[PDB]
Amino acid sequence: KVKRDISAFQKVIQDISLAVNKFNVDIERYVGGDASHLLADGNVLIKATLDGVQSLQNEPPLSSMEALALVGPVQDLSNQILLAIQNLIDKKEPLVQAGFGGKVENNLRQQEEAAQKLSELVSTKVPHELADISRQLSDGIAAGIKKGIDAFAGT
Amino acid sequence: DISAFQKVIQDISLAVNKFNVDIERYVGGDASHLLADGNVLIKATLDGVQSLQNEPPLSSMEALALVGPVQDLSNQILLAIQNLIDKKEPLVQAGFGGKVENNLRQQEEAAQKLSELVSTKVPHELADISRQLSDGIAAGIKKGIDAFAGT
Amino acid sequence: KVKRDISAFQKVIQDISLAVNKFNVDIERYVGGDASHLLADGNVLIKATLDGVQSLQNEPPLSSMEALALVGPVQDLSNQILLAIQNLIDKKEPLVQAGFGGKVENNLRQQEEAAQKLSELVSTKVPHELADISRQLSDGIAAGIKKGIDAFAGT
Amino acid sequence: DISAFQKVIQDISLAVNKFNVDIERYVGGDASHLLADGNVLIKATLDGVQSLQNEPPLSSMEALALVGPVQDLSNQILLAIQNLIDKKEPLVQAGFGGKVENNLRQQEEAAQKLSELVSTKVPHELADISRQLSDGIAAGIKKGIDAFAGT
Ligand SMILES: CCCCC/C=C\C/C=C\C/C=C\C/C=C\CCCC(=O)O
Ligand SMILES: CCCCC/C=C\C/C=C\C/C=C\C/C=C\CCCC(=O)O
Ligand SMILES: CCCCC/C=C\C/C=C\C/C=C\C/C=C\CCCC(=O)O
Ligand SMILES: CCCCC/C=C\C/C=C\C/C=C\C/C=C\CCCC(=O)O
Ligand SMILES: CCCCC/C=C\C/C=C\C/C=C\C/C=C\CCCC(=O)O
Ligand SMILES: CCCCC/C=C\C/C=C\C/C=C\C/C=C\CCCC(=O)O
Ligand SMILES: CCCCC/C=C\C/C=C\C/C=C\C/C=C\CCCC(=O)O
Ligand SMILES: CCCCC/C=C\C/C=C\C/C=C\C/C=C\CCCC(=O)O
Repeated sequence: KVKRDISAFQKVIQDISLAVNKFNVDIERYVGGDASHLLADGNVLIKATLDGVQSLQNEPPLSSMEALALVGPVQDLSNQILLAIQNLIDKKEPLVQAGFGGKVENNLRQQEEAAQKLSELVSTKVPHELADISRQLSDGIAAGIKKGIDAFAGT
Repeated sequence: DISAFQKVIQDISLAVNKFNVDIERYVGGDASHLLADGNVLIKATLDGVQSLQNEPPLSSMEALALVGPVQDLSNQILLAIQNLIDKKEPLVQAGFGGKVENNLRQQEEAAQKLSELVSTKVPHELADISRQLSDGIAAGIKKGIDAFAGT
Repeated sequence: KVKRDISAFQKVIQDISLAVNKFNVDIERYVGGDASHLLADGNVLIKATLDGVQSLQNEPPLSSMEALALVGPVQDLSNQILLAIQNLIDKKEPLVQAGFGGKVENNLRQQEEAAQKLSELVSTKVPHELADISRQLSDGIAAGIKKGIDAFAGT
Repeated sequence: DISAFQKVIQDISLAVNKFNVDIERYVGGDASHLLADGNVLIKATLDGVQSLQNEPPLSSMEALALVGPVQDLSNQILLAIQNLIDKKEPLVQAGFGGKVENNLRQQEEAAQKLSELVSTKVPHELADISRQLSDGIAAGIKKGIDAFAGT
């Protein structure tokens, strides 16, 4: 316990990664029909994201060293989120034909709202020396979610 | 066809009643299962928002057919909130007071989204009673938030 | 605009200082009788304190340089709060005789609660290199408020 | 002697009514005076908690004497909350949405302290109605919080 125990931050990353990866597996396996289980995966992901905001609210700021140590796990999580979004977009045809396009749209709008809250929280923990890269990562994920929102809009 | 509304009500009822089963028999110790039950309930609530968002408003006949199930669900939610408050002592002793507070804040936000959406779907003849039931739930959640605050 | 604009933090300090100083002047001028105006001064101080929590919630962390620059204004504010508390305690006799001892006690308990919330907020903004001195300043103010609570307890 | 209760009611009524005067005639522009009005109202509310904390419970006859003034005050608070919501557009255009949201969160916390205290003072014969009025105010504050969230 000499150093910081930044395990709170690592746990949030892992919890979100677990939710993303379950969604991703299910979206890749999906080849048509009822998509309720995908919406439910999305809602476990929203819960993980909002759990993060609450878990980390009262944490002290990250040092440069502490934040640097999280750059790897955060870039990995970005990569995973962006891939999951692409795999979702890839399944637009079966999803829309099954009558789930709107519902997916609506889930994505809730993902966007939750991601924005978590990004905002993160910006209150990162030291200035990592503020630009952290914002870049957050913007990438926001742009990915918007791509998904745009793909399912009007369906 | 109003099966979308009946499915939401049933899914939330499943989750509320499972929570009531577990909280009534909880006397102390680890409460992770109770938080999980609350998570399922938030997910059901959000699934409801996503499901009903683009449904057109209910006719007086369609809404009337939902009155029984809705009123029962209201009563079950009010019971869940009171049961939770009743178990504050063991939950706080177990170190779960802050977790319960945080989960209730998420319940409050999800419920508010669903309530606002419901108010757009109900016909005027049932608007005042629907609002009364929604307000009771919202106020009850807040009373739970008050009970666990600072723990 | 090149540097941080830490004016949000300075405004909170000034707003609290304004409320403290009005209370202090009124407590020193008080020599008996109705003390409702003192309770009202205390409640302007509670508002300033809670306004601070809300104003600063979404700020990014302070750098070492930024936090260092606030050490002076924060020590001055501590000095002012501790003095006000002493001047309040000094007036215990007329306050108690006027029937205001409980009410002062209750006001102080609300000051304590609000100061705890603000201290907690401050701990989420200070970088580690100033975390011990910031905690020491916060503890000093808490100990002062407790001295006042103890003086008016049971009255 | 229940003058302490009458003074609290009058002080909160002064503040609520001043706010109603100002919000009803507000059509846009700087809203700093409206926030000041809200600040006075929070101070009055907290002054009430501090004042009544140690007063013993009300007899049925003492509480009955407060029913008129309390019910009027309830109605004025519900009006203030609706009036505020009605002026969301000019308040948000003026750049005051977040300030209003933050002030309402403080109103909510102050009101919850005072409501909890009141519930300890009211005799049983008026407990259910007192709680109903308190819940309506709490839920109304929350509806204002919802209206200004994210602005
Ligand atoms: C089936 C319905 C759709 C399922 C959802 C589809 C894909 C996953 C979507 C979005 C990713 C959501 C949340 C990512 C969470 C946190 C990163 C942002 C926080 C930050 O930047 O700090
Ligand atoms: C590269 C910055 C270094 C660490 C960032 C700090 C904290 C993040 C740790 C936990 C928060 C949980 C998930 C992060 C969500 C999305 C990626 C972060 C995007 C951002 O950066 O907003
Ligand atoms: C560990 C915490 C778990 C506590 C869970 C117990 C109760 C949760 C309380 C309320 C949420 C229940 C249902 C939400 C669904 C409908 C109400 C909103 C719709 C409306 O009103 O129109
Ligand atoms: C008793 C009058 C209300 C009947 C209106 C009929 C149907 C409402 C439609 C859907 C309800 C769906 C989810 C919310 C379920 C229960 C919470 C109380 C509902 C409310 O009331 O918000
Ligand atoms: C001494 C380190 C620098 C601290 C600066 C950070 C935040 C202070 C600025 C604004 C907050 C407003 C008032 C602070 C109140 C009491 C002194 C700070 C106590 C602490 O230290 O908790
Ligand atoms: C009738 C009673 C009048 C009040 C008595 C006098 C003073 C109240 C004392 C303290 C409350 C004032 C300020 C708290 C502000 C900053 C400290 C934040 C805690 C921290 O950052 O560490
Ligand atoms: C009709 C309710 C019976 C009146 C109870 C008698 C006295 C109330 C006690 C204290 C009054 C002081 C402050 C609160 C004032 C108004 C809000 C509604 C309160 C309520 O409704 O409690
Ligand atoms: C700019 C924001 C200003 C908004 C102000 C408008 C309305 C504020 C609403 C409610 C607070 C008013 C009074 C609190 C009094 C009584 C409730 C507690 C006692 C009880 O219930 O028993």
